[PDB]
Amino acid sequence: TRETKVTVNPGEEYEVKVNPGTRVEIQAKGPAEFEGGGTRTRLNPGESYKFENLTSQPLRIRLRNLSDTPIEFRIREE
Repeated sequence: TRETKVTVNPGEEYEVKVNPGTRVEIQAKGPAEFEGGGTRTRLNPGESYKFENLTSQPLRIRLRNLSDTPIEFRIREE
């Protein structure tokens, strides 16, 4: 288990990698949009998005900054 932190500029995107059998969680410091697993989710400030890789293949979760200012994402990997 580990954590890191990334910053995304308005309009820009960032991918979060998850390994098979593992899961991740992203907490958004502001409005954000997520894509993965064929689904989409948007967060309010303070909220977090969870994803679990139930496949045999590596997956990636899309981050998008919906705000007018740079957004911080707290990235947790389990």
